[PDB]
Amino acid sequence: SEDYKLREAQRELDKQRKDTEEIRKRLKEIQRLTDERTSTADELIKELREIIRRLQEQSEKLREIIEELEKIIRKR
Amino acid sequence: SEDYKLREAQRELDKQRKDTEEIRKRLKEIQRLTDERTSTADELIKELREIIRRLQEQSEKLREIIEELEKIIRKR
Repeated sequence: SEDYKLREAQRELDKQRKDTEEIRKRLKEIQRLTDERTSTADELIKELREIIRRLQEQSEKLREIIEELEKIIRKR
Repeated sequence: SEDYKLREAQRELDKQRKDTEEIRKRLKEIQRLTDERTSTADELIKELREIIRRLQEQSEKLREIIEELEKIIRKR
């Protein structure tokens, strides 16, 4: 069954890789705005708080993958 | 051999669990700075930049673990 779970771990890891890269890109965008001085501090803060939330989510996804891999090792 | 490599992977997963907790703690800290609003967007962006780098590193290590478990499970 570990084969099923390992495939799941792989699929999910590929998804967070892709999701995290999108977050990085958004952060680049925010850096651009900051440098351009086109947004208010409040506006910038709002977008940064959203980045933080997205990263917390990605962190949790990795935690779950780790948990599953440990189950695999302990089972197989 | 395999039992050896399984112990290796588990040791690495233990480390990763610790790294995840650190990432989680740092994101909380960064969120708190956002609230104080005693910091610049550049400074906040720098700290988030570092979190992303750390997640990417974690991700690549998990990818490695999965590949080695692939080899074992393939055999099993």
